[PDB]
Amino acid sequence: SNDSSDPLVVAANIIGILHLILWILDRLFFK
Amino acid sequence: SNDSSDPLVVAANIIGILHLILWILDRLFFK
Amino acid sequence: SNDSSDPLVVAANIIGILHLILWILDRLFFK
Amino acid sequence: SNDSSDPLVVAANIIGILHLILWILDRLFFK
Ligand SMILES: Brc1ccc(C[NH2+][C@]23C[C@H]4C[C@H](C[C@H](C4)C2)C3)s1
Repeated sequence: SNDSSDPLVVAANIIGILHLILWILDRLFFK
Repeated sequence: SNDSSDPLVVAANIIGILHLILWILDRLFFK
Repeated sequence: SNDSSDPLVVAANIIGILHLILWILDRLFFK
Repeated sequence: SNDSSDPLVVAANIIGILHLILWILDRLFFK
């Protein structure tokens, strides 16, 4: 209902960090 | 025509998830 | 000078795709 | 206090490039 800020923008940011957590661990575990 | 929200922002978010789907599968298939 | 849209948002989107091009090729060349 | 632009958007952009720096080096060091 709030057009001030769509959840897509916020979700995109959250996903970015989330991926880093998984990607970061993958690097540590495997090269 | 609508300057309220550019497609670039929306597309960027979609791409993020899209990449995760491919990247996620790659990890499962190969380390 | 234009506060309508910052270049950071546009650049971020461009970078996303750009990375995919390099990342995509890397997968094809190496698993 | 400034609703003109949230730090999440700016941070997201910074993270994108930051990840590339680490990801780019990883590729150079290891395939
Ligand atoms: Br327009 C816009 C607003 C916020 C955006 C963040 N998008 C990305 C897309 C992919 C590259 C980087 C980091 C992750 C994944 C999020 C930027 S793009």
